[PDB]
Amino acid sequence: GGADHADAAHLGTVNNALVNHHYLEEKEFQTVAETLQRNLATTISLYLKFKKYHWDIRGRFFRDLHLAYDEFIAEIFPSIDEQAERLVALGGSPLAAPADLARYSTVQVPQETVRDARTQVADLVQDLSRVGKGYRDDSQACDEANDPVTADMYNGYAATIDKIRWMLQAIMDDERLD
Amino acid sequence: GGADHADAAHLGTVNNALVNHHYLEEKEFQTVAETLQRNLATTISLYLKFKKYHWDIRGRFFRDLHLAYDEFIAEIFPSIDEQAERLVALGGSPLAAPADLARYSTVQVPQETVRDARTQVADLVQDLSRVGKGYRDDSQACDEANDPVTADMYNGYAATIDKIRWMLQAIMDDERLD
Amino acid sequence: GGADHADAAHLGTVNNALVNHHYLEEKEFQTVAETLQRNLATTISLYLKFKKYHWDIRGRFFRDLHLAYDEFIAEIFPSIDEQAERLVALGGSPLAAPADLARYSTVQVPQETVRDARTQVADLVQDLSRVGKGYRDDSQACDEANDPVTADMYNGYAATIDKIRWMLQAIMDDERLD
Amino acid sequence: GGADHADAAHLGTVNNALVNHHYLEEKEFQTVAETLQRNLATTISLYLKFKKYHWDIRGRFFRDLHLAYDEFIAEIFPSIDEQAERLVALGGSPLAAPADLARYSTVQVPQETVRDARTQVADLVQDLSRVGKGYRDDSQACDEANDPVTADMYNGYAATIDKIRWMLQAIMDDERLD
Amino acid sequence: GGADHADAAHLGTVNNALVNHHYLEEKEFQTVAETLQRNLATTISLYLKFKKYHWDIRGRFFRDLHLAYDEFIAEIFPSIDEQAERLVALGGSPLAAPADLARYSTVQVPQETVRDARTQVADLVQDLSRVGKGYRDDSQACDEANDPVTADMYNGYAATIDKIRWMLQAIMDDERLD
Amino acid sequence: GGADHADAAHLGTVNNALVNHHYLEEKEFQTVAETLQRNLATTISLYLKFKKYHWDIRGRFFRDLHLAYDEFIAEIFPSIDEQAERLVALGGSPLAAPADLARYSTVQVPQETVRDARTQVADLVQDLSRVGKGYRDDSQACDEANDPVTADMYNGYAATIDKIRWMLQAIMDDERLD
Amino acid sequence: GGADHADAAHLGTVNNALVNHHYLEEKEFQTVAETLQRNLATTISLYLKFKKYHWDIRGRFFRDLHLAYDEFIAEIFPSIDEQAERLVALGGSPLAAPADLARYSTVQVPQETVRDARTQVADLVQDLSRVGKGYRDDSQACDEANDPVTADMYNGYAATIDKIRWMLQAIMDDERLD
Amino acid sequence: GGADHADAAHLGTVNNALVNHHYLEEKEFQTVAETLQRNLATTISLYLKFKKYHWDIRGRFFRDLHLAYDEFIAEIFPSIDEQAERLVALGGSPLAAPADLARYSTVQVPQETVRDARTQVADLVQDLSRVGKGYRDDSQACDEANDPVTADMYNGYAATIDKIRWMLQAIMDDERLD
Amino acid sequence: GGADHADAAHLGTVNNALVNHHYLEEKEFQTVAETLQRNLATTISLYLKFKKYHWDIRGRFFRDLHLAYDEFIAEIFPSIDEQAERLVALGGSPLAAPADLARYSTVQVPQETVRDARTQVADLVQDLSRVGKGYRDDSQACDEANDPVTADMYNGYAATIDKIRWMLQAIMDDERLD
Amino acid sequence: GGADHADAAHLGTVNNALVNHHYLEEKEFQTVAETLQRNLATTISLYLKFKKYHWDIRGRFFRDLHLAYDEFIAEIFPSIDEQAERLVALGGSPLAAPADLARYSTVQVPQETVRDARTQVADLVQDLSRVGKGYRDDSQACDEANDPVTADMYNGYAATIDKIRWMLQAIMDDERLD
Amino acid sequence: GGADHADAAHLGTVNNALVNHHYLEEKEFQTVAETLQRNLATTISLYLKFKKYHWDIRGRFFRDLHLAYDEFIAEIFPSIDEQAERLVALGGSPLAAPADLARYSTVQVPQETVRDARTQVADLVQDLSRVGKGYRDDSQACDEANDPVTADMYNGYAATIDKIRWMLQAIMDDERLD
Ligand SMILES: [Fe+3]
Ligand SMILES: [Fe+3]
Ligand SMILES: [Fe+3]
Ligand SMILES: [Zn+2]
Ligand SMILES: [Zn+2]
Ligand SMILES: [Zn+2]
Ligand SMILES: [Zn+2]
Ligand SMILES: [Zn+2]
Ligand SMILES: [Zn+2]
Ligand SMILES: [Zn+2]
Ligand SMILES: [Zn+2]
Ligand SMILES: [Zn+2]
Ligand SMILES: [Zn+2]
Ligand SMILES: [Zn+2]
Repeated sequence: GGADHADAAHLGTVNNALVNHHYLEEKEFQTVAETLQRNLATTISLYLKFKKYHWDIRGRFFRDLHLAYDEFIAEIFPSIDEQAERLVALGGSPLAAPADLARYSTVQVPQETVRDARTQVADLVQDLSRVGKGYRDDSQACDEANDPVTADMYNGYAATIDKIRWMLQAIMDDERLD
Repeated sequence: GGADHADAAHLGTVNNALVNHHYLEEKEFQTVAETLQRNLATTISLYLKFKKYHWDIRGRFFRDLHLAYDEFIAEIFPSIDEQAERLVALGGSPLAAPADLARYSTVQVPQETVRDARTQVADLVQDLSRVGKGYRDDSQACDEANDPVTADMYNGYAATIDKIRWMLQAIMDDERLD
Repeated sequence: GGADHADAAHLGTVNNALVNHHYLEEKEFQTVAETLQRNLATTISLYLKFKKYHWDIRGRFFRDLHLAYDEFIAEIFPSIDEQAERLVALGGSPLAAPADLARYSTVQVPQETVRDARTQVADLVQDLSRVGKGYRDDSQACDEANDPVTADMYNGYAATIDKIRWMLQAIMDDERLD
Repeated sequence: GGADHADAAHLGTVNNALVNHHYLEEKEFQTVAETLQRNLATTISLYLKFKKYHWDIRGRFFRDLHLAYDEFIAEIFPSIDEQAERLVALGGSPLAAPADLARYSTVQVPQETVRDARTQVADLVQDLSRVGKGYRDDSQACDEANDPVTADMYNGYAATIDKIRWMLQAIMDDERLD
Repeated sequence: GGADHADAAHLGTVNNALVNHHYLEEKEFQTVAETLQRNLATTISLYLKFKKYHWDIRGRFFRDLHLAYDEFIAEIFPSIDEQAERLVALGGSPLAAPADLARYSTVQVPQETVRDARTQVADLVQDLSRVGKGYRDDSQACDEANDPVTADMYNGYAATIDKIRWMLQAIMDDERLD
Repeated sequence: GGADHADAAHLGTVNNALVNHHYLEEKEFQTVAETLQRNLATTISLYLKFKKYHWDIRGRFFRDLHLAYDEFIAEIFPSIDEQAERLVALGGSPLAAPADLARYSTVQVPQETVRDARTQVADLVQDLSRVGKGYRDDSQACDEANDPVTADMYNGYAATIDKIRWMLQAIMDDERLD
Repeated sequence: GGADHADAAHLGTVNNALVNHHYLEEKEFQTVAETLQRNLATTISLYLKFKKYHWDIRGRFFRDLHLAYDEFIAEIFPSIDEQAERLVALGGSPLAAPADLARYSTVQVPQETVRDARTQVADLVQDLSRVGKGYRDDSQACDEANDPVTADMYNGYAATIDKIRWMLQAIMDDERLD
Repeated sequence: GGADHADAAHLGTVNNALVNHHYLEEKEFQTVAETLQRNLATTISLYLKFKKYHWDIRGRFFRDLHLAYDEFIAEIFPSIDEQAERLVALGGSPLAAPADLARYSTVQVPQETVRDARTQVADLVQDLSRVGKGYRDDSQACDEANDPVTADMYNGYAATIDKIRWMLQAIMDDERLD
Repeated sequence: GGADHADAAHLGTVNNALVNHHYLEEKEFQTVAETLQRNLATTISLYLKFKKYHWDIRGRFFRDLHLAYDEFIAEIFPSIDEQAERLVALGGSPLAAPADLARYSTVQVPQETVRDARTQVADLVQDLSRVGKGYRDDSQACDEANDPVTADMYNGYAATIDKIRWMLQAIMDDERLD
Repeated sequence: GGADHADAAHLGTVNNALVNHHYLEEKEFQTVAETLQRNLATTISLYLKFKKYHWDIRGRFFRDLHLAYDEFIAEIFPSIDEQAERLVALGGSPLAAPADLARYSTVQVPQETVRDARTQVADLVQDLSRVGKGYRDDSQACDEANDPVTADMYNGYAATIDKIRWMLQAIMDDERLD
Repeated sequence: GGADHADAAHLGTVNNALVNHHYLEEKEFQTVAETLQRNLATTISLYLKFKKYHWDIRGRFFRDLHLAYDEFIAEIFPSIDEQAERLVALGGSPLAAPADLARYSTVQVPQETVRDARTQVADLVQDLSRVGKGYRDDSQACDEANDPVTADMYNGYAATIDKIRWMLQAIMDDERLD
């Protein structure tokens, strides 16, 4: 299935003899675990991206954005452990190495210094549009895979992402922001 | 659709060029937004009604009810901002002016001084029966409209309302309460 | 007198036989109670207005104003219960239904979506100028009516309103704010 | 003057050579100090009375009143030290011995066991009517004696007493309370 | 002895070779341990009974009793772990399975729905009379068995139980409570 | 017996039909209740005395003693309610009126202004010597009367009083303190 | 008027077009603003003076005074921002540069090292006598100028200053303090 | 008597003229004070020993024991000041110098590095067996010497020590712990 | 030396006989003390300047800067007492009178009302550049003078100042800020 | 220089005209910035590695290590922002994208599932040995480059890393850990 | 080397095979470890000495010194664990047995009862002069031994000790203190 990279129930290793997918069938785990690993990688990447833009912003919107990004991080950060632990509970092993983040995240972290407010905000709004829709879609997929438990987690994460999206989109809805 | 009064995505105004309904189709937004504006108006109206009855109660059940209403307010109050912000996140604009509260709320706030414990409690129980069922129904409607995120909010609000309903209904289940 | 709408000491109802105006003469109560009901309605209306403008603001001053309005609400909100309870203590019954808010408030809550920073701020500054002067005048009136106790409440509320006024007026004292 | 019992500025004792009435003339101190000693004695007596009624109440309103009296004590208790220290600051010496409490308080503490809810509440409402009016009157007297500072203290204490009065009066406004 | 059911020092099992009765002689342990197991079972049963009556109460004393029972639980709950751990420290093994609770508790948890305030309160007062006297008697027994340490625990638990008893007995000392 | 003034179990009044002495025999209650009423009156009197000396101290030890007395009050104050409630739980009714404090307290509250550090401290040390020994003796008496529960309370109060005694006695063990 | 140095409503500068005196007439602002600027300068100067004496005190009263001065600072410090912001709210601009502090304060900060307890305390008592009377007088002046709001602030500040005065005056009322 | 080393009531020194044994006879003080000085020295020594074993433990039980010892220290540490102050209150002077700790403690602090889990735990269990029995015995001795107050302290300390003993003894009741 | 104005070890005054420079040689103290007095004066002046600019800012960056300055004050304020107390510990006496602040500070507090954001920020950035470099240089000087202790303090203060500098410099790095 | 990848002072971009290296010469910045970017990347990588090992550990040391890793994260996590912000303050731009973490970190985050306690711990101890020595060396380098401020940060981070190293090394110093 | 007594890296024992001196050469460890063991012993001894003097002080400076010593303990106490753990992290084993404290501490704990304020304070000032200089010297030695990390710890401890020294020295700089 589509989550082999995150599946730990079939490993040829020590201290692994009991690992299983609990109440999920194999294909159901594959569906759910693909979502959890992707969203975990995406969340960690949003932390890193919000931090890089918070460190790099300059100009007259510095206080607006520097502080906002830290508030947004505070909202999303607890979901890192929550998503990873859910995956573990279902018989997965979460990936968090840089190369794995890059492969599985739907959000790319900047390698350049972006000083420009509009450039940062527009980039983040595009990211959050994708991530929020992703959580809505992934909630429905999990529920269909007989995992209402993970879906419930995603419903809350989507609400948070959708809120952050609104705020950022509002800031940039302004022709005076160059 | 049935939420035109709450829809902000089509306004002929400034700083509005980016407003949209995110991952909802137009008709889905109409369904969800009608619920959010109604429930927002209802919640604010329940705050005002619990306060007016808390200010006006007299007689030997004063402490019982004066204090209970404040506890109930504390439970429901955070949902005002939550519901309004959800609507905003979906491309709506929440109405909160007195005339709009009166139009869209399913709960009417008293204009008279009601001293009588039974009169207050029976009125509130009828309100909470409607509001709790409303949140259950609205959760199902939102889920059907591809908005499990708003539905999830409503599932928690219904639990709270249903709890308050029980307590009030219990108090008045007594022939010695005139 | 001018506070009949707020006077509960003469009602033909149950559990009301002890209600009186304490140490105030009837005309003194009328003077004081007119102020308390008006200011209560105005305070609740300022809550609703600050919230609607906080929900509706867009553009590059979003963080400035969205956050400021919530801070201002936090400052004024406790006075809702304080003013209502003072009225009750003096033998009044506070009005809080939407229709009563609309009738007695000196502040109107918007029915339209106002995205524009300057429009919001200028409107609020005009409101706060009236409300702050209102509390100063009402303090003097209460003291003259032999109610230094209510006057003392109003002296603190005026200080808060006058502070908020300054901040908002400062933000808009700028030709670069369109 | 009428506060000789509370005046410490003229004592024939040690460590007293600097004691004076600060910015008050002698007659102004006499006016203000009579109020402070009386209200101090009254406040301490209300603590003791609320406690004795809280310890002695029985019957089906036990929770209502037992808990309410403790809440009321919490509201009034800080004024004991505040009133005493104000008197000291003005060159007085506060009296707090039992015999002095009995002489100067406007509230009498019960010597009998009063089990009856109505008896307790009616007694307390009569006390609080007198004490609240007393603080209003004493505020005006202090202001007239060029002590707006003490008056300001009294304005807050009156508000608290008047609130407690309302609540107790409301509880007993009920023919079903025997 | 009379505590064989609670004695763990003589078991034919693993990881038990060091278990002993510390400074108590065997017969002293038997005396003390009979008290600890009984009181543990009784305490857990009072938790369950206070909860069932808190869940089941209806009528006009709902707030009085619903809230009081939770307060009483908060007072007694810490003694569950304390009593169990004391038993363990003395070389016992506490019983907490339903069948063991039923056997050793001096308090029976209702199997029926008791809506009636008086029925609940009278039942609880009879229980608390027995339990409070039980702790006084058990304190004396422990002290006589050279265990002043356990006695000291019981002296505090008795004070708490005796307080709760007073409050409940006071509420029902009223012919108007049917 | 010697506690008739504190005994509420035999009153000809309402809402008193259930009052009893719990697990104490009548003579045991008389012994214990005499101690509780006396110590309650003494504790309240120590509050009032520490406050009067804290308000009245002058000279170069002002900070030492002004602050110490407040710390000592904080230590003893909770025992007021504890002792009163214990008496109530045993079928007594605590006396707290000024005349009753004066009659039953072993500590007299000053009616004069005592500016002198040594005079205050020496007076308090004599009081605390009596009160601490009183609690030790009263603990033994309660234990002998089959009330180890009240004795346990007194053991803690004695420790506190004995600590305060030490500190005050240490301060005055100095020929340079005039 | 007498507050031209503090008046910002007539400046020839940017971002100042809206500045006004709110509900005060020009002469009323002049009266009130002279008081606010003077008291602001005085408060800041008392902070600096309490700190310099706290840093410089030596000898056997070190703990008494070192700690007391910090407590007194904690009491007065919040009034710095409060007084400055009140002035701003009324259309003033507060002065806080060293030269302005020196000009407008009624309290002088020492330039020498004062080790001597009595010298420090006597100096501070003279300062606090002036400052406390100043706040009483300034409260009356503000009320007469139709600014009960500022007067109310001053009534609280006077109470605090008068308390600190008492404590310091008490410490030095002692011939054994050299 | 057997506590001459801890007795301060007979010293030929300054500032000692008031020191006495309060309500204890000389021989009673000797009995009680021998216990307090010994237990003080023992408690301080247990702090030092738990710390040295917490600093020195190595191997696979590092987290178990490193963290447990700190928890145990937190439980016993407050008794250092409590025991010392009790001794002072009774006219003793507590010894805390290294040589005095070594002489009077019943627990020896290691001078060697003990890496081995079993060696540490077995040593501590032997210590805690002695110390817990010591507090039980010392409680009985104090009560017999007419000091129920100190006995009460010891009853609580014994419970704590006996709890720690259980936990440590449980950890080592295992043949797989080498 | 260059710190005679801050040196208290050679004064002809009372209570000064023990004052010395601890482990510093005279010339080392002179070096270190010149830095401490200068930095103390500078820190206090930055408090006053941040406050004056926070009180005086107007225009559309009001929230950005008004709030930022208060945050910056919170970061630097604790160093006032720390630097003064370090000087005292080394045998100095800190100067804090207005005239001394003006003489020794490297930062000048405005005497005019500066409404303009850019003017304020550019002024502060120049100040913070000097102050941050000053702390780095002063750390090296203190370490060379055998005072690594003061140097360590300065290393932390420099980090804070350098952070504030960055933020302010970022805000003004914008041609749209006039 | 060796920090070109982290240097932001020479960028051809917007809102960058003021960026500089503060009090550091160019070569000094290069030295310091190479350390800050490397240590930032290493710290973030240690977060990710501690989390992956905390998510993946299985077997009988699960609680030991799962909980320890979270404690270690809590200790190191604040240094992420601190190190990044220091770099920014010096005219750098921190890199945090996955590819940049991988390039500049001295710690590699696992891509495989490591269940084995010893494998995890030995890997981490090797990492922490390098990182702790790295901070010591980097502190010396920064001090030599005239940046005692950054060195001071590193001195604290080294202490933390060295502590964590000890604990982990202790756990694995055991032949019974396979 | 001079720290053999504190060196654990060469022991012939279990669970010690990995112990080493991290990034320090053997002679560097010897230098640093001699300081850590000495300062650990000294810190623990200052705890014990401050406590013994706090328990033993009598006379009119009782409150001054009793409370001050506890404040000073609170400042120094955390350094006990910090210094011990640093030693452990470097491959040492801290000594804390009484005999080891006595051998390695630079501060002697009294074996006699010292009632006299001046005697206590003068003794402590001599101790703190030595200990503060010791930390300054030891910081320099550690830095020279390539351990800036330990030096940094010592720089903070010296500041604390030097502060306490000042306060105590100030108290005794007074001929009226006998
Ligand atoms: Fe009730
Ligand atoms: Fe902004
Ligand atoms: Fe003193
Ligand atoms: Zn699988
Ligand atoms: Zn639409
Ligand atoms: Zn009327
Ligand atoms: Zn007089
Ligand atoms: Zn057995
Ligand atoms: Zn009786
Ligand atoms: Zn003007
Ligand atoms: Zn003796
Ligand atoms: Zn010098
Ligand atoms: Zn560069
Ligand atoms: Zn070695």
